[PDB]
Amino acid sequence: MASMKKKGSVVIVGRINLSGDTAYAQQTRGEEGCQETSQTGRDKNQVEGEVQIVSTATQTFLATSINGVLWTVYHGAGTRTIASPKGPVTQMYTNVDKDLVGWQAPQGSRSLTPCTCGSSDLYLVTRHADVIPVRRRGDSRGSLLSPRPISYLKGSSGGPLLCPAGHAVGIFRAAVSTRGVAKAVAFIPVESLETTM
Ligand SMILES: COC(=O)N[C@H](C(=O)N[C@H]1CCCCC/C=C\[C@@H]2C[C@@]2(C(=O)NS(=O)(=O)C2(C)CC2)NC(=O)[C@@H]2C[C@@H](Oc3nc4cc(OC)ccc4nc3C)CN2C1=O)C1CCCCC1
Ligand SMILES: [Zn+2]
Repeated sequence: MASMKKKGSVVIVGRINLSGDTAYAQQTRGEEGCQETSQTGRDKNQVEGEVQIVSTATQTFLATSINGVLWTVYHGAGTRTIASPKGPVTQMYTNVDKDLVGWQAPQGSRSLTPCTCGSSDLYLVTRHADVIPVRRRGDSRGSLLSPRPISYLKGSSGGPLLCPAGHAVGIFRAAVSTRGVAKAVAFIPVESLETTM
C-alpha cells in the first residue's frame, strides 16, 4: 500500500518533421530527461508538428494529432497520462477494442485533417521518417508496395497513414508479418477516430 508504485506518464521525446520537402526525425529530449519527465509528468518543452515521438519507461512509439486530438495505440500507451507543462493529462479517449487512445492535442502542435478523398493510394510515416507507399486493401488493411522486414516498422505504431493530399487516413496499429517480412499493415481508420469523438 505505502510501497505501491505509480506508472509514469507518456513523454514526447521528438517529432517527425514533415514541413519541408524532405522528412526527417528530430529528437527533443534524451533518455535521462525522458525518465525524469515520465515520473513528474511535467514537460515544459515546446511542441511542434503533427507526428510526435513518444516514450514510456519501457517503450517508444508514435502519436499523431488529428482534429485537435493526439492519438496513439493502446498497446503502447495503455491508460497512461501524458506529460504536459501543467502536469500529467488524463486520456480523453480510451478504446481497447480499437487499440486506440487519445489526449487533447498539446499547445503548439498542428493537426492533420481527416481524409475525405476516398483514395486508396496511401503513405505510411515511420519513426525513422520513412514515407512508405501503401495501397489500401480494406477498411483497416493495406499492403506495402515494397515489402521489408518488420524491424523497419517496429516502434511506428501511432504514426499516420496519409492520402496523396496529406490528409490523415488512419493510425498505424499492427504489421501483418510473413516469415518476418511485413507485406501488409493494419491501421485504425480515421472514420473510426471521427466516430469516437
Ligand atoms: C502472421 O501473424 C501476424 O503477423 N499477425 C499480425 C500481428 O499480430 N503482428 C504483430 C507483429 C509484432 C512484430 C513487430 C511489428 C512491427 C511494427 C508494429 C507496428 C506495431 C508497432 O510498432 N508496435 S510498437 O513497436 O510501437 C510497441 C510494442 C508499442 C511499443 N504494432 C504491434 O507491434 C502490435 C502490438 C501487438 O498487436 C496488438 N496488441 C494489442 C494490445 C491491447 O491491449 C494491451 C489492445 C489491442 C491490441 N491490438 C493489436 C493488433 C503485436 N503487434 C504486431 O504488429 C496481425 C494479425 C491480424 C490482426 C493484427 C495483428
Ligand atoms: Zn485525402
